Amino acid sequence: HMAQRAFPNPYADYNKSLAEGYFDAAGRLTPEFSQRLTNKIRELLQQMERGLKSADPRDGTGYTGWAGIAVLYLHLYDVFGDPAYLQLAHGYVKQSLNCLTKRSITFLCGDAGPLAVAAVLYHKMNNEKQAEDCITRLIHLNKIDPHAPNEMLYGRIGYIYALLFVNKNFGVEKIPQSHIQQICETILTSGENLARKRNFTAKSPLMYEWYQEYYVGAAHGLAGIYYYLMQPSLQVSQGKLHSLVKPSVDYVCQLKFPSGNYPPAIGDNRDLLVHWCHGAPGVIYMLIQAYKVFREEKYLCDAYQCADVIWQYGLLKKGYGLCHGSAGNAYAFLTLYNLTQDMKYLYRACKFAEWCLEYGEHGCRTPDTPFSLFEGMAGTIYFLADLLVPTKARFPAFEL
Ligand SMILES: N[C@@H](CCC(=O)N[C@@H](CS)C(=O)NCC(=O)O)C(=O)O
Ligand SMILES: [Zn+2]
Repeated sequence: HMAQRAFPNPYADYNKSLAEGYFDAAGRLTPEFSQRLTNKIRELLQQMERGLKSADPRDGTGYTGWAGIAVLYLHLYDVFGDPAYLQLAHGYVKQSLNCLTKRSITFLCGDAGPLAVAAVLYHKMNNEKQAEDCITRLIHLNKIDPHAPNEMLYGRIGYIYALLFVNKNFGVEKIPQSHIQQICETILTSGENLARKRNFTAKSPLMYEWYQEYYVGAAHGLAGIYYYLMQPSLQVSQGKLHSLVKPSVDYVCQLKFPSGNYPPAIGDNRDLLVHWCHGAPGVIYMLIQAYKVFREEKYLCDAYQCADVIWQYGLLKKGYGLCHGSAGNAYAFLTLYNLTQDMKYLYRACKFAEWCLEYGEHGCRTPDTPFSLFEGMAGTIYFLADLLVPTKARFPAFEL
């Protein structure tokens, strides 16, 4: 059924000859391909700026609204060094700070996005007072939603991402580790409790749920949570890593379909969705991180299988976005490239970029938010710009 959701891939797979046009022997993009990426970025940015004039004033979130556009412009500033991008970022940050709703704690869908992005932007503009005020508010945000879920879009790991984002960008421990530690402890406790309650324990020591489904994928599910729990940033003990997280990861691995794709939720039998939010393009992060941490070959094997699924079925009729689109899917190739140093995967990313370079010419669905970071054009632009330096590329608002 995956075939129904994707365009046939029109490209030849890797060989040293097809690859030479895109990058050299060191994996460094050619000047010509770099420029073509840059040219498309500039073109799409014009369309994005115009389109955003019609966007909902009230949505300031990273996922669909203003803070997400600021994330893009902070990135473009880092890639290109044009001060105009920093200025654009400031405008979008100010809009997002007028949109706080106090309903959610995450970087992508709650108030943490505006606050964490503003903290970093203010820091980059040497505005210490504003930066520090945003950090205070970000720290205090914890208190507004105890009993949050554990997942990326609405739950604890989405809040953690915001804290990590500030610390990374300041290059200093602005948010105390003990703040991250207490959240991590709540996540682990919650997972053990639910596994115990439902008698998953023997097969999976941890279990999580969102809107009464055992979601599997990165956005709302297990793969997202375990990817986080395996991160050195969260400082989970070796003890818990081996006794709790590893067997829970293995349980997810065993959910794999014959195709190499993953179900959206435990017991959901449809092999249909090839997205970051649901399926192989989001589960691959858990696999790659599992490999880095546990060094078991099976995780790498599964990751290769993900990449092949995505190579076959990853050019989505849904469009070019990050959450569920070709650009988000392309990031799966980059993560596997960055693990293995296998240029085959850099090549596949470049071909997905080629597809995005024909933006709007395939008859794709128009997204609900056509210009946003996660559904729309801002995210496609983000990917194109990130590809410029492949070894530093990271899926935004998610990958560490
Ligand atoms: N609002 C989305 C459309 C909805 C969508 O694609 N939702 C994702 C989850 S974030 C999904 O996997 N939907 C289920 C499906 O495609 O069958 C957009 O305009 O891009
Ligand atoms: Zn999605």
